[PDB]
Formats: sequence, C-alpha cells, structure tokens
Amino acid sequence: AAVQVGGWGFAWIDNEDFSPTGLAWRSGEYFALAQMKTPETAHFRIAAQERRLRIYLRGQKVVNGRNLSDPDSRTVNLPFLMQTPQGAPTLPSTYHPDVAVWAKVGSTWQPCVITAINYSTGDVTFTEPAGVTASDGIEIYYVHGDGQFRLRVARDDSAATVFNQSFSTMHSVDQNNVETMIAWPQQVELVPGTRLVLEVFTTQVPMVWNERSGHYIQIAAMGRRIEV
Repeated sequence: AAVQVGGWGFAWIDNEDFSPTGLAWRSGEYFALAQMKTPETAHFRIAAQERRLRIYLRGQKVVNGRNLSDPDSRTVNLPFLMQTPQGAPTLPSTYHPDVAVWAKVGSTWQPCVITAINYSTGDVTFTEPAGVTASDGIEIYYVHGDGQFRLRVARDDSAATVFNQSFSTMHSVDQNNVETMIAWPQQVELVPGTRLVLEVFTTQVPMVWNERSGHYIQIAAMGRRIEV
C-alpha cells in the first residue's frame, strides 16, 4: 500500500477531542472514563518534556430538588473540593473554574448561581431555582483532590501509561509558572488505530464524563494528515 504524509501543524489535544466511554464509576480502582480515538487520517505527536499542559478534572455530587415555589439558597458539602490557581470571577457567578451547579426544571437543565464557596469545609452555596422536582435534579461538578489519573495509549492489555499524576498535584501546581511545573515525560505518537485513554482512580468522589461535567484538558501537540 501507498502512504502519503502531510506537513506538521500545531494542535491542541483538548477535552472536546475526548468522548465518554460510558463506564460507571467504581471506588479504589482505575477505569477508562474518556477516550480520544485517533482519526484514520491523523497522526498526533506530544513532545518529551512538554509543559504547555493544563488538566482540571471534575468530581460529581447529585442532590434532590426541594420543589421550591421561589428561588432560594441551597448549601451542599463537596468532599475533597479543591481550589485551583485558575482565574476565578467574583461571586455571585454561574461560571466558576472550580465548581459548576446544574438544576433540572421540567425537562431542561440550567446553570445555577454560586453565591459562596468554602474551600476549608467543602460547603458550596448556590441559588436553587423554583420547581426542581427530581430526586436527582441537582448535579454539582467540582475540582477535587481524591486519588489520581493516568493517560494510556491503547492499540486496535497492549496499553502503555504515558502520563500519571495525583489530582492534588495536577490541580494545585500553577500555571504562571515554573519551579513546581509538571512536564509530559516522553515523546508520544498517536497514529491511526490508537486511542489516548483517560483512566481515573478515586475512592470517595464519583467521576462521570457528560455534557454538563466541564472537564478541562489542554495539551500542546503537533498533528499531520496521513493518507493510504
């Protein structure tokens, strides 16, 4: 067969390139949470000692709606909640880098206003909207420090670990910058047929990958077209 390789271009490997595996969370054991399947016409390369790397993964807590007649404050405790060095807007806010609260009103999910975040106790206060009826109608996604994660390259065990950090280190060490910084260890090739698998290991904090989870991944890479 004939193989044509295109020119190299800068590419961010980001969270949007990952798809959920659909695996359910389990305590104290690694499991594939999400995966980046390399396209049939692509080759990606992550450099040895790569430092343009940002990873902020979220834990999940699901609480019941109180079917309020009017909006009201709701306080939920978030085990292993962590502050990241990321720029945070002033509270009240619906966007916050460390916490995102969603409420289901009828059939529609909506972001909730966060009014207080206590990193010392893990308590987060948000305004619950009126008419949240479901027993699982409130989902809270937050940056946590329970356990670790790894990135593996799988073929088609035949899967090699290419990156591994605890959540407490990955989530607390910078950006802006140096001395403490985390570097990608070795050069990695993502050729057609390979999968970059995200595996997580937590004991008490459930982790799901869905449309509301807001996981953040940004890894500097090089990409090129490959045609057969």
